[PDB]
Amino acid sequence: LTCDQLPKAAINPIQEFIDSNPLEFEYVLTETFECTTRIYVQPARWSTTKAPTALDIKGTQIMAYDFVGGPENSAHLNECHTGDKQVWYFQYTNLLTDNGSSYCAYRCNGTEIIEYKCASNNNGTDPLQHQAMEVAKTVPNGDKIHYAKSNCPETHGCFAFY
Amino acid sequence: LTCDQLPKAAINPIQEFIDSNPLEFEYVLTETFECTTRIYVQPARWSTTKAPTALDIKGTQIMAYDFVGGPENSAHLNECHTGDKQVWYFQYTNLLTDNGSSYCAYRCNGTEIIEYKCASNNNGTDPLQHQAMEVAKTVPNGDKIHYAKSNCPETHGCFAFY
Ligand SMILES: *[C@@H]1O[C@H](CO[C@@H]2O[C@@H](C)[C@@H](O)[C@@H](O)[C@@H]2O)[C@@H](O)[C@H](O)[C@H]1NC(C)=O
Ligand SMILES: *[C@@H]1O[C@H](CO[C@@H]2O[C@@H](C)[C@@H](O)[C@@H](O)[C@@H]2O)[C@@H](O)[C@H](O)[C@H]1NC(C)=O
Ligand SMILES: *[C@@H]1O[C@H](CO)[C@@H](O)[C@H](O)[C@H]1NC(C)=O
Ligand SMILES: *[C@@H]1O[C@H](CO)[C@@H](O)[C@H](O)[C@H]1NC(C)=O
Ligand SMILES: [C-]#N
Ligand SMILES: [C-]#N
Repeated sequence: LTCDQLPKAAINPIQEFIDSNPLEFEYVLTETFECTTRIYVQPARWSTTKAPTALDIKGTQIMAYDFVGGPENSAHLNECHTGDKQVWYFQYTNLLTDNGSSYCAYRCNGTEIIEYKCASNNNGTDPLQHQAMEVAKTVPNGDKIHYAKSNCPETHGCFAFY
Repeated sequence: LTCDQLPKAAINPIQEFIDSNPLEFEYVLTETFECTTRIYVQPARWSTTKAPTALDIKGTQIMAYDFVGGPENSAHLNECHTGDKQVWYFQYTNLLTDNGSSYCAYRCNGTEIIEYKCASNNNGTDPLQHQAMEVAKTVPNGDKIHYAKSNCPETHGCFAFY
């Protein structure tokens, strides 16, 4: 299995992601998205793209990406502080169930997987998430994939922020 | 007029704030909330307070506050990185109109105003907002109140983030 042969699942309507807020990452590839919370935001009333935005929040640091749909269930991200573009797909989504929401998304460079984001609001308890992670580990560079929450700072009275 | 005599308006249901996302600050007191975007978030499925959260985002920095209602239309904030508490009120809200949403909120220390946050998603065009700002300037230390967007960094293809 190479990264380009991973499933490219249908991307749910943006409101379903917004209604899943807040999410935490369960499995990631680089260290970047360890101990990170994800927030989806509707487009600004003044946005001329009318692209919604994904926010990745790690303590007091944040990265934001406006994004639009592309071909074959792709998401095309624009990192808001640099203008750099990324192309993302979903392995699966399972949003707004009785046990909350989960998904796994990935970014490829050809046959190699370069980033991986398994997110949930149910502490990783959707069987689909462990299962999708075991599959993504099998593609080239998927050996980097690991648990995102082994060493997170202690809270000071909030739950998705620190 | 002293800060303690400012109106303490009724706080809209949290979903109305969430449906106003994203907001930008129009007038502020300290420099802290210049060029800042505000995002409201529903409580985490795993939160035991079930407090929603306000996020203030200024470039790649973020401060988060879980908050609950208190007496007399107060909001009681818990800053998520420190645990420090703040008590906030609203001068007015005017959310989810045909011209979008606005509000002005403030924090007092007795008769003195110590922070001020006028927010909107309509570029400050609600007549109530200019009007409320002119009133808050009249309370002690309200002379610090100023336009929040005179010198913000340039965008890189997003609209509420930079
Ligand atoms: C959340 O889950 C933690 C342990 O469950 C882990 O599940 C997978 C993802 C592995 O990374 C492995 O570490 C564990 O089997 C708990 O330690 C933690 O207390 C749980 N939190 C709540 C709120 O239940
Ligand atoms: C947004 O508004 C800007 C100027 O309007 C300002 O209104 C008050 C709040 C004062 O601070 C004063 O600077 C101005 O009267 C415009 O420069 C800007 O282009 C406007 N943006 C859009 C998208 O219309
Ligand atoms: C895939 O490989 C690396 C990723 O940084 C780079 O050399 C190359 O530009 C990428 N491919 C394309 C078509 O951009
Ligand atoms: C109001 O004034 C300052 C704010 O930092 C401080 O000395 C004092 O603790 C504040 N009042 C109360 C009751 O905390
Ligand atoms: C991108 N979801
Ligand atoms: C606090 N709104």
